[PDB]
Amino acid sequence: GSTLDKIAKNGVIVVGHRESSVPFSYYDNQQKVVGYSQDYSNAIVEAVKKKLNKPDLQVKLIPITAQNRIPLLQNGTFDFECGSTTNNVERQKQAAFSDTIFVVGTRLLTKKGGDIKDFANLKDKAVVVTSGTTSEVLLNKLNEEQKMNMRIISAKDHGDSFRTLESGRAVAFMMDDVLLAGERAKAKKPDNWEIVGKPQSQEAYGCMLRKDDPQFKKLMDDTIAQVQTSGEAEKWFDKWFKNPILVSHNVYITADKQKNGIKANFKIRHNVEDGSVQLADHYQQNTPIGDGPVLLPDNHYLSTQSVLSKDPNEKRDHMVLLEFVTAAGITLGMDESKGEELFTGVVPILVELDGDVNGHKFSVRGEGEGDATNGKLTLKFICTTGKLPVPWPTLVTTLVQCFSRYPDHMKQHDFFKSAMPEGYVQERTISFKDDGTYKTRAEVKFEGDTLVNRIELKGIDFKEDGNILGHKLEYNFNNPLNMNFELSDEMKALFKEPNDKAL
Repeated sequence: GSTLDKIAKNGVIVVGHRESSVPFSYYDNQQKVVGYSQDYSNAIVEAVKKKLNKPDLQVKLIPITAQNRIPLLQNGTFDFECGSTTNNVERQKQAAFSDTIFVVGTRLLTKKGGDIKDFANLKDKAVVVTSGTTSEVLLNKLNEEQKMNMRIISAKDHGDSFRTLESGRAVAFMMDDVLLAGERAKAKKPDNWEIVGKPQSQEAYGCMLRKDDPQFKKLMDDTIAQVQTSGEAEKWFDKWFKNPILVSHNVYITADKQKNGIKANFKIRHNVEDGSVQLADHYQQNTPIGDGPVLLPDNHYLSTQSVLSKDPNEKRDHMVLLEFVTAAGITLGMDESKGEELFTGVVPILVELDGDVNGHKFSVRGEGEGDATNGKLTLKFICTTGKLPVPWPTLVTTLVQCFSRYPDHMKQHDFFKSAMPEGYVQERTISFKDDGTYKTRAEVKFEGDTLVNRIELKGIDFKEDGNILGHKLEYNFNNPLNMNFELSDEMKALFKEPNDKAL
């Protein structure tokens, strides 16, 4: 048959999407799947509705990784994906690729004051690469052919590879140039990094679909070709690759079978009013309060973003917070509670915090609602002791992760809801770089119908003239990213003449 036959039969089109392929397919500030490649997916979805003449077609999404994107495509769990999947002949034995939507070149990322100008300069030096990529093959081929005596480091992913370069453990990072810029956009100081070298190869990114389906491929190729030749694709490029984009935070969770709980590690980069960044290092552990059984999860992360605003009719020191959380990082298809039912509806929230920072005592109270079904939070906090001695953004992470939306395939990894209604104890250590430290102990539990979060906070060794006690932090909670990636001549030529050839 054909994918269009199955779509018209079931009345649904299932779209596969990456979870953290910035800026091709990723979660934005509201946990919505956006990106340059996701713009092609929307156009393809609209073209399917017109081809089949079914304007009421349902559109459902599914998160995919490089692990399960081919098996789940082959058994029909989803119909197509538009992200950064590279077109090659090996994958063409397993599936099909649409017209190319992005062309890259394998180059080098290096520090701006070094000696790395081209690939020949890598001789006798340590070069980092991401395992499994074509760059690892090309870099090894160049090392063996030219006898370069290179110490090649193969890291787990691109973030690991860049942090190898950022820390100085390698002199250059070789990968597709657009992914080098993506890792540069998330750097401590993106201004320090430079893309150099002549491309060792060209790689083509294409939307993937099932093999031996010319009907569905023709529709995707026709939709992609029209978007590119008409100039709509260049406008998408400038919006995503030459303009600021909003990205979610990631809270990585690991199990802790010793204490029947979990641990968490993440960093928050508070913006300073002078343009600099105040780093906040979060170390977290959660222990169940009751003796019953709780869910112990595999390694996964929470995609979180919070919007900070002000009540214009509130005279007290306050913070209005909207939060959007989703769980991610667990491969659907390759993965072997009572409190979950307590969050099926909208749950009232009460937050009470007693704080002590360098002797400055204060208290904060918060009300609102939690929607775990949609992974949504809305809360208004008020400093009941008068003025807040610390900036409001420093207290955001301290002031109820049981309201995160765990998708249906991840529900067995939800420790937070599983510890309810007895709840859990949340202890944190927040190390502000070149400043003081927060020490937090919180009890999160159900008091009646209300989710309650009582916190005791102690802050020590803070500079009275620092970014915290001096109120030098901006009233926001995001770090806008800019790829600063120009439209290459290959991308211009591709938009003029769309094709689906592997490179």
